[PDB]
Amino acid sequence: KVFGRCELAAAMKRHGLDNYRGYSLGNWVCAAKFESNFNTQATNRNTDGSTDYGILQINSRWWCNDGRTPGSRNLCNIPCSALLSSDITASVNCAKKIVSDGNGMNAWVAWRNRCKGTDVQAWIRGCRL
Repeated sequence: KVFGRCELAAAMKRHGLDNYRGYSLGNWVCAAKFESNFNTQATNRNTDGSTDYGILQINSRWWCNDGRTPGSRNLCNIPCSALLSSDITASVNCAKKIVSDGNGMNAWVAWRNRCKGTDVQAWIRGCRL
């Protein structure tokens, strides 16, 4: 599924991401825009044997199990295929876990490169929440 901006914002709000560990909702929407273009099915297959999965491009070395990645930790305790669902809950639950496991949003390169220091409130402006 390819989400709309405001639709994704509302779904993320319902799942408790606004102000999760001090990150406002617009940060999360921005991260999804630049990681995946809002596409729940996005994959990126890396040359190191890992793959980034879903709307938040969560990587298979530390976070989910795809069976094919060396050094797998599976810290979200999920198959990576769960991150490719139209429902965002598994991605949100794992994203929370990433921050809880002592990462900031710096875990997402696209956030650090394309959202950090920008007006992220723009990404929820005009939306019904």
